[PDB]
Amino acid sequence: AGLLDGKRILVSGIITDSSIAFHIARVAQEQGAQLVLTGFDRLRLIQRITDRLPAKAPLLELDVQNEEHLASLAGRVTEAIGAGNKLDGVVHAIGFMPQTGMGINPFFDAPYADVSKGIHISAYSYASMAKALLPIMNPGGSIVGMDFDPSRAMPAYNWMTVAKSALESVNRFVAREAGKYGVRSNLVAAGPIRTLAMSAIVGGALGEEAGAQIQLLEEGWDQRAPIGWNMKDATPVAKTVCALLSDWLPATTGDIIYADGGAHTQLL
Amino acid sequence: AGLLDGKRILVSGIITDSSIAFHIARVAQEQGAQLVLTGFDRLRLIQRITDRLPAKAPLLELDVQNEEHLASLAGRVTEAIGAGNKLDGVVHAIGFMPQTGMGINPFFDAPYADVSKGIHISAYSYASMAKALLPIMNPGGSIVGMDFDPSRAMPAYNWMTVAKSALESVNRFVAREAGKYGVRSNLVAAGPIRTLAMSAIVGGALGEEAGAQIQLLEEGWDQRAPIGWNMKDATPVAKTVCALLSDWLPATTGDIIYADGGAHTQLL
Amino acid sequence: AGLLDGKRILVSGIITDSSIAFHIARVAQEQGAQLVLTGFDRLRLIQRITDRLPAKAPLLELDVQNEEHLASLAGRVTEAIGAGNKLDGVVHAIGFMPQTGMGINPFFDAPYADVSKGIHISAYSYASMAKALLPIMNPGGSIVGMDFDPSRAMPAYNWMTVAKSALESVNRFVAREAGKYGVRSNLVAAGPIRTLAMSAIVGGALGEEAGAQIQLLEEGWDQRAPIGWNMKDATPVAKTVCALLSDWLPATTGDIIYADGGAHTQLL
Amino acid sequence: AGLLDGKRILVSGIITDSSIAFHIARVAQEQGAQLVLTGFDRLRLIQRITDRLPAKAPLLELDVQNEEHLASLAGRVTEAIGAGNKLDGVVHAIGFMPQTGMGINPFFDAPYADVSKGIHISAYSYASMAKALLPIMNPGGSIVGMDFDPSRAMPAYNWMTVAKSALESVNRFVAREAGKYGVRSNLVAAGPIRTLAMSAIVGGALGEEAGAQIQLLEEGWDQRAPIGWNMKDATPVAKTVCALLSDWLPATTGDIIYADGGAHTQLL
Ligand SMILES: NC(=O)c1c[n+]([C@@H]2O[C@H](COP(=O)([O-])OP(=O)(O)OC[C@H]3O[C@@H](n4cnc5c(N)ncnc54)[C@H](O)[C@@H]3O)[C@@H](O)[C@H]2O)ccc1C(=O)c1ccncc1
Ligand SMILES: NC(=O)c1c[n+]([C@@H]2O[C@H](COP(=O)([O-])OP(=O)(O)OC[C@H]3O[C@@H](n4cnc5c(N)ncnc54)[C@H](O)[C@@H]3O)[C@@H](O)[C@H]2O)ccc1C(=O)c1ccncc1
Ligand SMILES: NC(=O)c1c[n+]([C@@H]2O[C@H](COP(=O)([O-])OP(=O)(O)OC[C@H]3O[C@@H](n4cnc5c(N)ncnc54)[C@H](O)[C@@H]3O)[C@@H](O)[C@H]2O)ccc1C(=O)c1ccncc1
Ligand SMILES: NC(=O)c1c[n+]([C@@H]2O[C@H](COP(=O)([O-])OP(=O)(O)OC[C@H]3O[C@@H](n4cnc5c(N)ncnc54)[C@H](O)[C@@H]3O)[C@@H](O)[C@H]2O)ccc1C(=O)c1ccncc1
Repeated sequence: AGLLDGKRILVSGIITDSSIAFHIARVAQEQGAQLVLTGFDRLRLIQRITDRLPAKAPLLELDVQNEEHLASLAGRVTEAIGAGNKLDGVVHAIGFMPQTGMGINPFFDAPYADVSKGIHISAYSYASMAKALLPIMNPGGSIVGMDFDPSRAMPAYNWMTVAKSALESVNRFVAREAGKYGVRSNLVAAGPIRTLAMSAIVGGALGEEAGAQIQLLEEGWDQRAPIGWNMKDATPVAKTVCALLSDWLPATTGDIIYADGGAHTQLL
Repeated sequence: AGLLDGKRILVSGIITDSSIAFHIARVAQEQGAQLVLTGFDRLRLIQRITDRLPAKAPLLELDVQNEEHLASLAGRVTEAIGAGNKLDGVVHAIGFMPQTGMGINPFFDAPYADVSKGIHISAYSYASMAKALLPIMNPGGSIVGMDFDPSRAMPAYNWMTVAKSALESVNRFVAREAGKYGVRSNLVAAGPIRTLAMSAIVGGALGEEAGAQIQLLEEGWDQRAPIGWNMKDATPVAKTVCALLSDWLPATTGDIIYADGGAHTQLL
Repeated sequence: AGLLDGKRILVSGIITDSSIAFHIARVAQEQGAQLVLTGFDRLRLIQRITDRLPAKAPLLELDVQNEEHLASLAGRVTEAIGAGNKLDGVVHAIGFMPQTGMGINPFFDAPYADVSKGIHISAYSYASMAKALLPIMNPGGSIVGMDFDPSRAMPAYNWMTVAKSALESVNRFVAREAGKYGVRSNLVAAGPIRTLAMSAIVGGALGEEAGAQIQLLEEGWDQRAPIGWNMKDATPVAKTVCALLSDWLPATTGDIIYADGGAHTQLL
Repeated sequence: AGLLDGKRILVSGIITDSSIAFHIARVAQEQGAQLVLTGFDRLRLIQRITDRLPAKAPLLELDVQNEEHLASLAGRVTEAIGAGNKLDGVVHAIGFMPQTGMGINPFFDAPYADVSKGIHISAYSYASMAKALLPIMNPGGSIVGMDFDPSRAMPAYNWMTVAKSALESVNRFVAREAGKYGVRSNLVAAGPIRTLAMSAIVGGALGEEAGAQIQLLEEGWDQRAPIGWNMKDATPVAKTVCALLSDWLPATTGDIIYADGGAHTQLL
């Protein structure tokens, strides 16, 4: 086969071996992609984690709140992949919201400065990364960001859901710019995945009530999904991101693909 | 009749006699409401404008980015309406986005600090105001915010559309808190209205292309609306906000009512 | 007050004193409307039930599957309200699906003839009634149909949910025709209401599983609704239909207003 | 590569060499799929057309309005693919609406019998085919139907848009049944494609106004699509259907993938 054979793809967002971006990177290399990775603050830890990927991949530092990192990103990537080559895919899998904007801290008590940091990292940065990278992307390219369905409110996720609503809207504008380069921009809305942090939260890290509510949310997800949902398995989400990075959804942009077991299409 | 007879309603957002909140205030007083107004920076100008309203209404200063204004808002309103009385309605009609986030300035060139100010004023503040005012609202009360449909991208509005997407998501969370007080929270998504600023923009204030595009957007709106759309008339939008402030939509919250001529329900 | 003062409104759909149309008629007369009622097969029973309405209202027979009834409807209504007068409002509150299309009978086992009857009565008829009545409606008029949110599948409702999906689509086309008359067309999506039939179904009339599932659906509705949901009280739904029949939502058509406690805006 | 290597896929809907199902079949064979085709009435013509496909494929007759064809379909397919083998994919690409339900014939003038035939063929049949075929489908299988976005009304398509709204709702119920077999069910919402019939319609076959409106609809589609839209090329739509038939979107069901150039995500 080789779904992504020959494609050069930048993958951001790996922080632990349970990160959804770690599985996206693994599956993309299994599929023939040549990768460049970006990591945020603990580069030594990230390098050690990505050593377990099937193939080597250069790791570049990128703090999306750092204008300088962003301004120099395209030059560093070109250096990593070689003059004359461009990227075919970009994976944005970054997100963050201060504790005051999630959990049991009341929705009305999150200070704007925390919300703003969260929106900067989780939403604005999708536009930041596309701005930095489209100049070095090939026609037929694909930009994919990680989302979760924020069309209805829900317990605990609070401001992070607002940040996803902003992100879905940013994606539709990025598609307009990306289109001028022959590039698609889309998001994958995933079901809940037991990442290290999510496990910490279910385990009570942000208050017992938030944990109980997240837990309830996960069970209802598998019940509602007509094909079921396994929160411990990120592979189905990684495969979907690879589908969008491939040439097999060439007429979809500014769009959202739901890799959630079909749960969002069922009331109960 | 007297649709809002006896209700005490706070109305924010009046800046000129063409402000949508000026018409909402006028219609609400025609309907029997007793109002309290809040204004942002030019209080002398706002007082002079609101002198033309059918009845008197106390004017309080409120800069939604000022924590102190917000912290003292409930006490000032109680003083204006009298100890022992509470509000039955709150109208949020505030919005703003720096020029870099709208117009012909490229979407990718808006700095985050500008976007963040815009989201603070246009979205977060809906939660700020509800936080400040629910403690002084009566069961059966109603909070209404001004929106425009951001479900699809569009030219020129750029980051302001992202700010509406965030606002619609904030509204669904505010409904959850407001519900504990027996209060509803909803938004009215209006068609384009020729406010002073919008007229300035169509006239070229943010670049000729942005103006031409806004103009095209307005014409297509009236064509698509099965009952037509008159951008020079804010009355149909004011009436809709009054419908939500009344007791005649008592089972709708966390929701959006479209006062746009039905344009959003038609492709062409 | 008098929300509907002086308006002539046709109300279809009354079959028992627990029919949602019975409450819509009662509230509309409390609000000053002069009504004309249509009933389907048991006119003697319907007359006896509507005798309890606050005011008298002529009852006309109308089987929406009868072309002749439809062809003569406008003439009979004009006779009931008097030559030279026209209707200002029309309420469609009719729906039906054979048992094979609902309940525990498997979704795949409903024969098309049953589904087709159900869609004829529940969806096509909204266009049939508008076709018959727009010629005798005044500018500023309003047509309202009863809906329930079919955007996601759910247990038990099966083909009736498909019929609501068709109805919402018919409504957007009827708005286009109604607009030529200066008339609005909208639907009210209600939460579950304990009508006689729904009570029969919860009580097991279409299989124990369907009943258990409907029951579960109702409880979750009140839990999800930020202001709660009372399935035994149709008044909040009647008031919402009256809001659309009034002149207070004059810029909304081809649209759906949710009178469901805000449940559809919350995941959990 | 071989995206569909080894999969057995039934493809319905081929009537001319410009049929979207002809391209779906061609691309699926280019990708390694072994096909079985079904055709509706002119089997001699269909056989002659499919002779041009890259590989041979048995052709079975199937009139979805024929209960007998449906009742015997699974047995005929098993015979064509051999005892002990099951299908991995099913493509529903059938649709039809009598002329009275489309075109310049007024929306209110389509008789229910025509609408009902149209809904039978275009919507109910998606459930009919899944009912017939799930018993002979393998876990991990995929059912895909052709759709066009009916969320807003539009000129000319009239009742066919209502039939798509019904179909999208049927798909969400079929996903629930298909899930019990480990099978996904999804639709691809395509942009306008110049099929023989659509070309006939643009050319005036259903009235000059319908043609002018369809033409306007197509131009606006390419303008709105951030990556553009080529109505003469069905390949991008075929590739998307193959993506859903593959194992690369394994967590999506009861869903709709838009292969429309991203046009539905942009207002203008
Ligand atoms: N359950 C989940 O884990 C989940 C996660 N996502 C998204 O998937 C993406 C990856 O998250 P994950 O793998 O769960 O968590 P993660 O902690 O493994 O990694 C994401 C990255 O955030 C990156 N980071 C933070 N700040 C920066 C910065 N300033 N610059 C660069 N990088 C930064 C960080 O270093 C980390 O690598 C995010 O966009 C998530 O929101 C989408 C859907 C679901 C989800 O949250 C959900 C919620 C409610 N309903 C359904 C689904
Ligand atoms: N066309 C329009 O004018 C329009 C306006 N709205 C909303 O209606 C509301 C009122 O806007 P308007 O009447 O047009 O304009 P406006 O300039 O009259 O007034 C709004 C208020 O913003 C207030 N302001 C700014 N900063 C602050 C602050 N820090 N604290 C307190 N107040 C502040 C300001 O003083 C002013 O009174 C806003 O939420 C708008 O976004 C909603 C829909 C439409 C619209 O923009 C649109 C766009 C695209 N498609 C369809 C419709
Ligand atoms: N729970 C409910 O009772 C409910 C009802 N509605 C709609 O409200 C309307 C009235 O229904 P109801 O009051 O519950 O029941 P009903 O039995 O009182 O009356 C409706 C009418 O159907 C009329 N009828 C049947 N055939 C014909 C015909 N051929 N010609 C003329 N009239 C005919 C019949 O005579 C009866 O008067 C229908 O469109 C319903 O579908 C909308 C929402 C909810 C709902 O079903 C729901 C389901 C799932 N989630 C949320 C909400
Ligand atoms: N533009 C298009 O051609 C288009 C087509 N589709 C769908 O694609 C599918 C294939 O249509 P096509 O390839 O355009 O046309 P087609 O005429 O090539 O073929 C479809 C099949 O209908 C089959 N047929 C009719 N009755 C029966 C029956 N009783 N039993 C079995 N088969 C039957 C017929 O024999 C034919 O093979 C249908 O579901 C379409 O509605 C989806 C989207 C677009 C579209 O219509 C559109 C409209 C508005 N905005 C955007 C897109």
